[PDB]
Amino acid sequence: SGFSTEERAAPFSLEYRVFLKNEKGQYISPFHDIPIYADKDVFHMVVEVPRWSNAKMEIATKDPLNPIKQDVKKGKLRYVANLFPYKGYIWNYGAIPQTWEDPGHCCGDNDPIDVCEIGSKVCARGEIIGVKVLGILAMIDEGETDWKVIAINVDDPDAANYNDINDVKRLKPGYLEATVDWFRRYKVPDGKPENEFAFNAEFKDKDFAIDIIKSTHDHWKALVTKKTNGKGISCMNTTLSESPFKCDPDAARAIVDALPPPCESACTVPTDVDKWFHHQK
Amino acid sequence: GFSTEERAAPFSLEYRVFLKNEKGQYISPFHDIPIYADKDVFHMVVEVPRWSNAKMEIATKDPLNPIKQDVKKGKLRYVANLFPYKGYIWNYGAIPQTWEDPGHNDKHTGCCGDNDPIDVCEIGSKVCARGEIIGVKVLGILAMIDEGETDWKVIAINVDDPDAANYNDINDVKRLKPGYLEATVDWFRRYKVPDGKPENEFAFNAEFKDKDFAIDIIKSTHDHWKALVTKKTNGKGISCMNTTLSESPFKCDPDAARAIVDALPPPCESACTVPTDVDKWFHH
Repeated sequence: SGFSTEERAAPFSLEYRVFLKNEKGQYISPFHDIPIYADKDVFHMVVEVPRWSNAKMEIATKDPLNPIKQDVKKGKLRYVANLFPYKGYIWNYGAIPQTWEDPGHCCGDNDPIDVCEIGSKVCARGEIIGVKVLGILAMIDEGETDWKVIAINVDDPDAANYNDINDVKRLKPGYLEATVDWFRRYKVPDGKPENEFAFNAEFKDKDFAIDIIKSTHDHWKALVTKKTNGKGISCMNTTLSESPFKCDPDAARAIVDALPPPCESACTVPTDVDKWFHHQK
Repeated sequence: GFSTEERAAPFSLEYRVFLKNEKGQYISPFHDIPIYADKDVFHMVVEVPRWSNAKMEIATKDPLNPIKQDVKKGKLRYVANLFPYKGYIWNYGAIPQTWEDPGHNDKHTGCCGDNDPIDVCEIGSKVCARGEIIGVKVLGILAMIDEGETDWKVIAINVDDPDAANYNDINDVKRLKPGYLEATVDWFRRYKVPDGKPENEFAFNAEFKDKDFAIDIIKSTHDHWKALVTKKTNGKGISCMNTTLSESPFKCDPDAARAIVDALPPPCESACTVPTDVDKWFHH
């Protein structure tokens, strides 16, 4: 185990918020307060969306304590289209904490580095896991570059057999190809055009991914130590001791409890979240 | 319209779903639902909702033919997730009052019958509930060869689906839902490969015959079913007990249906756990 969750309000409502708590029950920012490494050569990944889900959940980069909230497009909650034949998110999508794609130094998502866990277990939202990195894919998302790290849950029974991109090409054939297809097309059902890829849409190996993750971690270091412009990101955190933005545990308590309490009945998700979507090809 | 009486805990070994008509009297989904819902619209009993993994189906040999979970080798059986699909990529079910009479072969295949009602794949957007009764417009048929038997897979669409009007034959599917039929053929070809049995091949070279051919097959199976439910052909255990068919020897009064249902563990409030192995993929 390691971490726990504090949900606030009903899932899929506008005030639904997922906050992360350490072992001691103290609130923490998933974007700042979770050490990038779980053990040597194992990264923490905060899981934003479970595999085969449709809600677009993500770490609120600009809200205090960086809770996981549901993306909003024009006052209406965002869901991801079911791209035929896939059901929504075909991996556990999430972010590696303590990493920042600096929009300066576009070439910048200004979000944590986005991660695709490809193991068999479908993880829960807000669940913190360890992953061994396996590769990276360089997507250009509407004029900004958002890196997609390919990794696997270190506790998956076969995590030993996977150690670089070719093991994915080998033991789960077509997984990378469908990854590329999904990232290329996920914005087309809104009319908006396809997405491009650097390196001619090929997957770069593990060491290249780790170099990029280290780069984003240095960007994050500079960010959370006041050394580079905070550029709109809420940096409030409860653990970083060498940071100006550290705050007392009860500051986090007050920021959470000032929100609607956790709910019991679950909202009914619209029936359009079940429509397919095809392409002619 | 119709209602459901789920009995025992969902996904346990003794879980059974019975169907009730407008008045709460129980009926068999295999005998008592008219094949036609309206003119040229077929009733479909939904056995498994889209993107589910349990293999549920009408118990052809239990009394009143409830929907129960297939059991293969002492363990309740679920369907493996064929990459890139999540389980059933369509509302899978059966057309009632139809029987794939075994021993009787095919002018268009050679082999004999599923010994089930004719199997149906509904392709609308709405993901239907288990035991829910729907109306469908038939649109085509596929002929799978399963172990020396012909397994007919009818392709249809919910007649109440928001765009059900635009669909009237197989080419409308080829046009408005591209890649859907190809993935259908692939899916039926590859399941149970994660359980070792090899792939399945198809008559007509894995092609879909259009609607008139499908309706020929469906009317054929309905005639076989008539023969079954009027004792004209021996069922070999297929339960013909029913509460409405007036031309039937095996019809039984509503308190018989009451007694056969109430003789089961009552409805549940907790839920059994579906394994995380139901979430494992399977590739290539």
